Amino acid sequence: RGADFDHVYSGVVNLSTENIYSFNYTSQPDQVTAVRVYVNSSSENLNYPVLVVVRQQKEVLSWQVPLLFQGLYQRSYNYQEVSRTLCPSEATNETGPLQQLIFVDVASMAPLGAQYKLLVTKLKHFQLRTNVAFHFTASPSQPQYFLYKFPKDVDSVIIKVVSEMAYPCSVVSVQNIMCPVYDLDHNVEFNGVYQSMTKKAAITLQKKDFPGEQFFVVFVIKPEDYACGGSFLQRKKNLEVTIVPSIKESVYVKSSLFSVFIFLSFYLGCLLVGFVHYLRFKIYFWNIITIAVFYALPVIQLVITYQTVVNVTGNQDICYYNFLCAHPLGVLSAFNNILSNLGHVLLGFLFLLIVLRRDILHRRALEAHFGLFYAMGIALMMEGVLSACYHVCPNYSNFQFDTSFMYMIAGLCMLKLYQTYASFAVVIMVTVLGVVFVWFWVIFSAIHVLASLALSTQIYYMGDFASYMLGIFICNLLLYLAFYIIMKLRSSEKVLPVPLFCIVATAVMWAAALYFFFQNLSSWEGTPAESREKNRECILLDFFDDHDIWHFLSATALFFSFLVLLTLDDD
Amino acid sequence: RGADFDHVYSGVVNLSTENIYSFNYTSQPDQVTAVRVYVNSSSENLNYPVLVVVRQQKEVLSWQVPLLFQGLYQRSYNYQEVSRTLCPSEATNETGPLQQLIFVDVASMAPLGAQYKLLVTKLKHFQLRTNVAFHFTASPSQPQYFLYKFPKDVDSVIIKVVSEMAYPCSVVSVQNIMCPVYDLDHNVEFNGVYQSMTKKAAITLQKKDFPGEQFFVVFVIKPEDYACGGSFLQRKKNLEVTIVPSIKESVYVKSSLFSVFIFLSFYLGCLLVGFVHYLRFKIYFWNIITIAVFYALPVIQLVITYQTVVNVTGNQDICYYNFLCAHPLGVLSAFNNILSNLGHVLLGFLFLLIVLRRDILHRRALEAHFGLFYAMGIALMMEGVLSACYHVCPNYSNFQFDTSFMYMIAGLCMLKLYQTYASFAVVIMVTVLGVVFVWFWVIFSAIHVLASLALSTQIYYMGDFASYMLGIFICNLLLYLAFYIIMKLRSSEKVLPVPLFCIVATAVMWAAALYFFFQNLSSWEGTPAESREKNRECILLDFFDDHDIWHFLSATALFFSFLVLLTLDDD
Ligand SMILES: *[C@@H]1O[C@H](CO)[C@@H](O[C@@H]2O[C@H](CO)[C@@H](O[C@@H]3O[C@H](CO)[C@@H](O)[C@H](O)[C@@H]3O)[C@H](O)[C@H]2NC(C)=O)[C@H](O)[C@H]1NC(C)=O
Ligand SMILES: *[C@@H]1O[C@H](CO)[C@@H](O[C@@H]2O[C@H](CO)[C@@H](O[C@@H]3O[C@H](CO)[C@@H](O)[C@H](O)[C@@H]3O)[C@H](O)[C@H]2NC(C)=O)[C@H](O)[C@H]1NC(C)=O
Ligand SMILES: *[C@@H]1O[C@H](CO)[C@@H](O[C@@H]2O[C@H](CO)[C@@H](O[C@@H]3O[C@H](CO)[C@@H](O)[C@H](O)[C@@H]3O)[C@H](O)[C@H]2NC(C)=O)[C@H](O)[C@H]1NC(C)=O
Ligand SMILES: *[C@@H]1O[C@H](CO)[C@@H](O[C@@H]2O[C@H](CO)[C@@H](O[C@@H]3O[C@H](CO)[C@@H](O)[C@H](O)[C@@H]3O)[C@H](O)[C@H]2NC(C)=O)[C@H](O)[C@H]1NC(C)=O
Ligand SMILES: *[C@@H]1O[C@H](CO)[C@@H](O[C@@H]2O[C@H](CO)[C@@H](O)[C@H](O)[C@H]2NC(C)=O)[C@H](O)[C@H]1NC(C)=O
Ligand SMILES: *[C@@H]1O[C@H](CO)[C@@H](O[C@@H]2O[C@H](CO)[C@@H](O)[C@H](O)[C@H]2NC(C)=O)[C@H](O)[C@H]1NC(C)=O
Ligand SMILES: *[C@@H]1O[C@H](CO)[C@@H](O[C@@H]2O[C@H](CO)[C@@H](O)[C@H](O)[C@H]2NC(C)=O)[C@H](O)[C@H]1NC(C)=O
Ligand SMILES: *[C@@H]1O[C@H](CO)[C@@H](O[C@@H]2O[C@H](CO)[C@@H](O)[C@H](O)[C@H]2NC(C)=O)[C@H](O)[C@H]1NC(C)=O
Ligand SMILES: [Zn+2]
Ligand SMILES: [Zn+2]
Repeated sequence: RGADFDHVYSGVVNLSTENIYSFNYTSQPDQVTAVRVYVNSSSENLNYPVLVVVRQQKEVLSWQVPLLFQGLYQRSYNYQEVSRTLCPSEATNETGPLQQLIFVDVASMAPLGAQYKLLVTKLKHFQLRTNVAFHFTASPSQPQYFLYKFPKDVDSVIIKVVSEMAYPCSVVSVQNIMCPVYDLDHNVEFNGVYQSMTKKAAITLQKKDFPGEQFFVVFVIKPEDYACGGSFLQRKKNLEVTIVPSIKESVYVKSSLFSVFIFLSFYLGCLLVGFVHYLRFKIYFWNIITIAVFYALPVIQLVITYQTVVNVTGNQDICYYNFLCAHPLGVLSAFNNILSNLGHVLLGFLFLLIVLRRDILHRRALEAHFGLFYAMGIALMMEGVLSACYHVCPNYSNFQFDTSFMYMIAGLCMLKLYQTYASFAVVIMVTVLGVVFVWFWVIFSAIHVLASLALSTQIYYMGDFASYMLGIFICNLLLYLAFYIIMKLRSSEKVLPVPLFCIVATAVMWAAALYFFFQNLSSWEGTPAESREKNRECILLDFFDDHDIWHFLSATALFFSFLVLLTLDDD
Repeated sequence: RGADFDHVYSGVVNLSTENIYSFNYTSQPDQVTAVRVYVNSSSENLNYPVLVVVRQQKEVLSWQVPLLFQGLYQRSYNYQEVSRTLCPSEATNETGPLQQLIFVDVASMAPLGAQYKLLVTKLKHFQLRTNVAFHFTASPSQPQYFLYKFPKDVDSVIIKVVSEMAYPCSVVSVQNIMCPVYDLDHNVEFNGVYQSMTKKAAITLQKKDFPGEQFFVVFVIKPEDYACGGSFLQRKKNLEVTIVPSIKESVYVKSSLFSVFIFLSFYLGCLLVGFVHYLRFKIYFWNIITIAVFYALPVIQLVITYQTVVNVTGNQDICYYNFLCAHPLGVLSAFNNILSNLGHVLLGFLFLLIVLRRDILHRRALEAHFGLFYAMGIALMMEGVLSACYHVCPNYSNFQFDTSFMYMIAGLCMLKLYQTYASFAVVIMVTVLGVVFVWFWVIFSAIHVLASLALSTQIYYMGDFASYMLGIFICNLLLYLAFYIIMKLRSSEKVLPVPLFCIVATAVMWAAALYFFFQNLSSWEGTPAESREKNRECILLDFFDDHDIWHFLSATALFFSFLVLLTLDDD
């Protein structure tokens, strides 16, 4: 039967009859066209569904209406409206216009008869445009996919998908041109890069991965929200896809020089105040760096295999990146998260150089206190190193390594103190019970405030859970630095200007750094799709987000606070 | 057109014609029947394939002949013979016999005509039997699957699949009864437990996971061997599946008592030789166990998430178990690999008790050497602990943690020695270059023999890469123990019988343990399917394989060698 596009054909089919519709159209040698088939079925006899077969020249598609989805815990769903977009065949200049035939066979084995409505339309918005937002609606029975063609100048693009509602849970996938196109829930993650989303998604692609310099962007809606962060007629989802070009290679070399020349200006400070003085005229140390080298050896090998699993598969749900500001460089998918830790490592070498100069000049004056300062600058290096391997592929498992090492350092430091205790030990053991799981949480914060009071009093007599350590790192040291400002003012002592600049710089840097610490852009505490809802763009030279600025400012704030403790003893 | 089973129908189809065959049969209320459809296509015009649609009452299947597979690096394959087994509908006593209809629509859009051969048979060997080997042949275009029904007494089964040839690479999957059955390469790993095999495979199932107490065993042949350990008309594979019942709960409690009462008999030895004597009438220590606790904290959390990823998915290719002797217990998939390390931990507590008794009696005699012996017994505990967390889910990543810690211990021990060197340092750095990659390998073994000679000479003056450390652990200590046997014999010294029994027990235990060490049953150095080829059955009470016996004997051999070093100084 000859049939026309954009016309709703209705009919009744049963065991003896079988309706066959023939659709005839042509494809232009430059324009690319796609055909979408809509089938309805008002008959709710689930034992006798409507079987629809779509035949092309090189492909056959088949589905049953109403669609059935087997949910978890013995749940089933029906979908009376099923839609599908056929795989387009692109005509070139070498072939000219191409005539194409589509046969749509609608049949059923019902004894009485099943009603159905068939509508076949052409898609006028199949091809996506650069920097143009496109709005569309998808459904678990009605998947959608579109085509993007790479321009000649553009070498890498970012696909930004944004939705205003969290549910239903969706899947965005990028696939090749060659038919078939896997747009069903059981084969969408078979090949190509894919992501899971609730509100936001971001996929970064390169031109060299696709031989035709084009790809399909497949949008599949899941029938249940168990894979995302949730549970449980139609689950219609409104989406908005925008494809933007990535930054050029000049932004890479401009931001790399900013991350070096800022912290090399700190090296100019020591060589400038060392010129003022010209114008004014071990085994236990080596023991703490073999532990750090042998601790850091498996965690580099752990996250390298995490990165290569992501690269050779399409599973971008393993690493918890900030995908809106993840700029790749070769194997690394987020080079900006590694580059901002370079200044954190380097600045510790300046502090180790400063305490070396103080130790040699004290030993030279001895011819005519400095031990833990070496370990304080060593921990500045290794945490910047461990943050770099954490940011190769951030995950729930990798966070239990870069913080546990620092906890171990604190433990060994207490042993040295004891050489010249239980309330701090329950604190380490209460927080691992919260990993397992009203009575627990009222003492979870009660012992943390008591231990914060039990750190400040012992220093006074000597005169996530990592954020809770960082909570007391700001709170107790603010009073601990302020204890000798009022003690030296009351006694016969004066504050030199060189500590005075370092005290006021430590206060303003920790005020600025703690603001950027609370701007969480990702979280492994929930599902990977829930982590993507908090992603944000780059706010520094289109290369650094809020968390990468925190890596810069906490490097300065740790350095200036450590320089305060080296000073204030010149009287 | 009415058609009969077991008859090869041939025909020519083109654009105008479309052959439709109707197949009519009945299903018995106790016997379960399955229908297999074979389609050939001798026409090699790839632009106009033969499109076959199989319609049932509740399901529609469609495929094109010849089948096309898109390989890696732009490779394509054709398959002129395509076979498929339709999803069976089981008739019960409540429904009686059921009449069923199958329509097979064969069509093509070729202008001239395409030849095809259709054959539809019933399967007389669809249901599998317990403890009965079944032989069958599969192909990438001809997947096969069978049905197993759980007996009332059996609560858990093991599916043992064995093939005589490594290639082609195959996939074995276990799925639910409910249609559709995913037997294609793009959806076989969508749900249910699946495994990848080349020669052997073993899937362990429980009755409580399947609500119908039955399952489908799907066999899918991959078109390429890149997922397995290899590369690159038909790729026919001969397989053999046997379903065996698992061991009862009595074997669990019998083998658990064997692992305890053997090593508790070692505790009876100290309480027996302590009765003979009745008838004859710190801070640095605490520093080494906080490093071990903080090192062991993330690796338990690393492998627990590895186990839960395996459990909630079907991916059994992550953990490198010995699947022929992997006995689950709750969350753990291989409980026998955890249980054999219990005696390795416990036996170290006896050695720590022995050196405590020697230290107290020496201190009591002081009123009227023992430091590293505490650390030697501590490393006996922690390596048995670290082998247990390694065997929760063995992997390439987890091996770089349980060996690196021991390497770190050796490093810190050298610091104590230095307190009272470069050739040992290149050895640690050469072996990590072999992870990256003729000139390298001739010095890889040359520096290892030289360093083995450079360990023995320094002790003489005081009077995988983990297997290479274990290579010198046997070789250098054999001469190092033999150095004072000939020295005491030449000088005026006699060997007491209590060391003498311990020397001859150390030699026979290390001879027995090294035999079981070289029986490798798994290897993460290759693909997961290549690791499964070396799996073996349990050789000790149907609960312990060769590697679990190695955990028993090396625990005794380390204990008796450590007891030798405590003795031989009574003169
Ligand atoms: C496939 O064939 C078509 C048909 O010739 C090609 O389209 C043609 O492309 C050229 C190159 O850009 C166009 O010439 C340009 O025309 C504009 C005015 O439209 C003029 O301002 C430029 O200076 C230039 O001369 C040409 O107009 C265009 N033809 C049509 C009908 O639009 C197409 O490029 C071919 N594609 C491939 C991949 O070979
Ligand atoms: C299959 O059944 C569905 C659901 O009954 C049909 O979708 C419905 O289509 C009509 C006409 O396209 C929509 O009516 C229009 O709605 C808009 C927005 O409310 C309104 O501005 C218009 O004046 C008009 O009333 C209707 O909303 C829509 N229903 C839903 C739930 O989306 C569909 O057309 C049927 N046929 C096929 C081939 O899918
Ligand atoms: C579905 O209906 C069939 C038909 O009745 C049931 O098969 C029947 O099962 C009973 C129970 O085992 C059989 O009785 C046994 O017969 C053997 C001799 O064959 C005798 O030695 C035993 O002592 C016992 O009496 C009965 O023979 C068998 N009928 C036939 C025709 O084989 C079947 O159990 C029903 N299934 C369900 C799930 O209800
Ligand atoms: C589609 O084409 C294939 C391949 O041409 C056909 O398979 C062939 O089937 C014949 C008859 O079943 C087999 O011949 C028999 O071979 C055995 C073992 O060599 C021999 O003992 C017998 O005397 C007989 O000659 C033939 O081996 C087999 N070819 C292959 C490669 O397996 C198939 O029958 C065709 N039709 C369908 C519906 O699949
Ligand atoms: C449903 O099946 C019935 C028979 O099972 C068929 O009804 C026929 O409809 C055609 C025209 O639509 C006429 O020949 C008669 O009204 C019916 N013939 C017979 C022999 O029953 C038909 O296949 C289906 N009915 C529909 C679509 O209305
Ligand atoms: C699809 O429609 C086109 C018309 O748009 C048909 O093309 C016609 O074909 C006949 C015979 O081949 C010619 O005599 C006409 O001149 C063609 N029309 C045009 C506008 O070129 C085409 O045949 C149709 N497809 C099928 C399968 O019938
Ligand atoms: C291939 O297509 C041709 C037409 O394109 C058809 O050949 C017809 O075959 C039938 C019987 O097989 C007879 O009516 C004539 O021999 C042909 N008729 C016409 C109008 O050409 C047929 O569809 C196919 N040929 C086969 C299967 O042999
Ligand atoms: C499939 O075959 C069976 C026979 O094995 C057909 O059953 C017959 O149905 C007619 C009318 O319904 C009865 O008069 C006969 O007595 C039945 N035969 C038997 C042996 O019971 C059945 O109709 C066939 N299916 C179809 C769709 O025609
Ligand atoms: Zn960070
Ligand atoms: Zn082991």
